Amino acid sequence: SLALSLTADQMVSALLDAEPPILYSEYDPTRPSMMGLLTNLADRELVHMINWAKRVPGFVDLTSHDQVHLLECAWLEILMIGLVWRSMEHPGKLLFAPNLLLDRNQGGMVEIFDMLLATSSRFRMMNLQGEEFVCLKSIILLNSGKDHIHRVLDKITDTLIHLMAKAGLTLQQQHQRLAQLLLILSHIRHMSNKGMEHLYSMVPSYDLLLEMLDA
Amino acid sequence: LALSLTADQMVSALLDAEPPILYSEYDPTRPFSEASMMGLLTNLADRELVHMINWAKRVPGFVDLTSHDQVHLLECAWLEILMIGLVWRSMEHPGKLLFAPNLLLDRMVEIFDMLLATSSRFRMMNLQGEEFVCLKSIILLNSGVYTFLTLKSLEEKDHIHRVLDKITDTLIHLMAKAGLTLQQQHQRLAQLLLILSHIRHMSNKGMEHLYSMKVPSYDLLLEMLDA
Ligand SMILES: CN(C)CCOc1ccc(C2=C(c3ccc(O)cc3)[C@@H]3C[C@@H](S(=O)(=O)Oc4ccc(Br)cc4)[C@H]2O3)cc1
Ligand SMILES: CN(C)CCOc1ccc(C2=C(c3ccc(O)cc3)[C@@H]3C[C@@H](S(=O)(=O)Oc4ccc(Br)cc4)[C@H]2O3)cc1
Repeated sequence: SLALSLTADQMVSALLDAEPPILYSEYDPTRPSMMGLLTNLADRELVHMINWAKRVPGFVDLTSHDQVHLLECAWLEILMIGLVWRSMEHPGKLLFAPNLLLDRNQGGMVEIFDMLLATSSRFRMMNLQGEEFVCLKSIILLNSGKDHIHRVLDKITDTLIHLMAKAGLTLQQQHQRLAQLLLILSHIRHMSNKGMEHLYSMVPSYDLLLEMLDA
Repeated sequence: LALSLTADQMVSALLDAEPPILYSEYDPTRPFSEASMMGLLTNLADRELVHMINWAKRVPGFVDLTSHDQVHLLECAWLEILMIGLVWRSMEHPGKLLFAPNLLLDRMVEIFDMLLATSSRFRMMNLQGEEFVCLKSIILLNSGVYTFLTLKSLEEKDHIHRVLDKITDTLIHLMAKAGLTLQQQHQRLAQLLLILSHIRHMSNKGMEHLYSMKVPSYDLLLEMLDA
């Protein structure tokens, strides 16, 4: 409701404020296992994601059932785009955590690793902005999982275009960049799908996410 | 040169390059079994793949790439391309999937529903044929582009993004010609491209269940391109 009256600037500021912190993996630096560190990290990241999602404009207007469905579909995509975003300044490496920086040598699992690296390289080449990044995350949340959702998605599109226009991009450059960003989301969906496979080759259930949202 | 075309030239090229609608095996044993229907769909897809290569080679910019890169794009995109074609054919048939004119099926059920929802989505958006062929070309060029390598490889990936930008210009031009406002233009462009992520999802789920007891090799795709 109120999310549909939000301006582009208000949408950006809201998403920037809802942004989760960068968490550390739990290991002792005084000491001389990887999948355990990632699992522990992803579990703590999940808690912050639920609170982030609740602060995404229009999301709370949805029924509790629809909120869970979106999170169930998007959670791995959200984690992955976050990883890719914070790894953007580290070519050839993935920054899972500030104290957990890995290259493909240490790295299902190499296939996904390379796809993650390629996305990070793509973001860096496009000079993806933080304001654009938070918009993409919100898009992933709302799109991966109907009328209200699509109105909000149109708002985020307006927000992206407004950001580009403010940055001095021409009208042609605006829709081109918009297209480039949204097409990357297809690769992110692909990575998540491949990712789920290897997670069933050893995940928050519907009830788990419902209980977290209620809290 | 694909980058020299105009929006109208691009549309005309894509429309002319459209593959034919094929028929599945005539008069199969009905009712179907799980095996017999998969046999029909497999035979149909195999014959469709032939015309897809012919189509792909006529997509502006595609033949400019090395044969190796062309195969890689097809490897990543072929199922997506088959599925969006299916979704397009099924638009005027609510609740049904038109795999072929002689194979219209109503309500692997999960993928069926995802395909129905995508078809209804295209129907609700009033997707145009001109828009459709643009989206299909985008899939071909984009689905495998994020997995390239040298200076030559840098030029290859760079060339693809330019053609992709060109198709974006073409989609926008179609929308502006239709009379849509600039706001409606950016919004509709976004809606169409977000659907491509769903098509990716259905393709991945499709690949999964295909490996589940039920894919064209590099050598096959390469040979057909050379043929
Ligand atoms: C109860 N549940 C919530 C438990 C979930 O536990 C999990 C959940 C996710 C993960 C993984 C990753 C991940 C975790 C947090 C994050 O901020 C970014 C990425 C990356 C992607 C996937 S993958 O396993 O799907 O892909 C990769 C595999 C190996 C490597 Br190296 C890189 C990626 C795997 O590595 C690991 C354990
Ligand atoms: C290249 N060759 C070596 C191998 C090709 O073999 C294949 C290739 C494709 C297919 C399938 C489909 C398909 C075929 C042609 C087409 O124009 C559109 C879709 C649909 C989607 C998938 S699915 O089996 O993954 O999804 C569905 C399942 C059931 C139903 Br009903 C509908 C979809 C399956 O049914 C089956 C066998």
